[PDB]
Amino acid sequence: MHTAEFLETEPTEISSVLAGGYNHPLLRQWQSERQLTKNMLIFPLFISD
Amino acid sequence: MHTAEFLETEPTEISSVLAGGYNHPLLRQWQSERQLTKNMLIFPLFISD
Repeated sequence: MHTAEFLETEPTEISSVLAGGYNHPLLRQWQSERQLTKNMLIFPLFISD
Repeated sequence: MHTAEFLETEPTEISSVLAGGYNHPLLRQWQSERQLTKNMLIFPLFISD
């Protein structure tokens, strides 16, 4: 039988672990360096004669 | 009479003119690198036993 092979691993390095920063919906907002707001919006108008 | 003295001046240097960036209420918002939103707020709670 082909069976699922698991290699021997070393303890987790703290430097590898990023996941604590984005495991919740609010965190995915915290991770933004700038949030979209209404006043950032500029709407083009094409004015006819 | 003491009168108001005005020194002879040279034409404006373009490098001196910052004012075009903040002469309207919306611009003072444009000039912010980050705007305050509700989700940035964290409120402390002091829980009694």
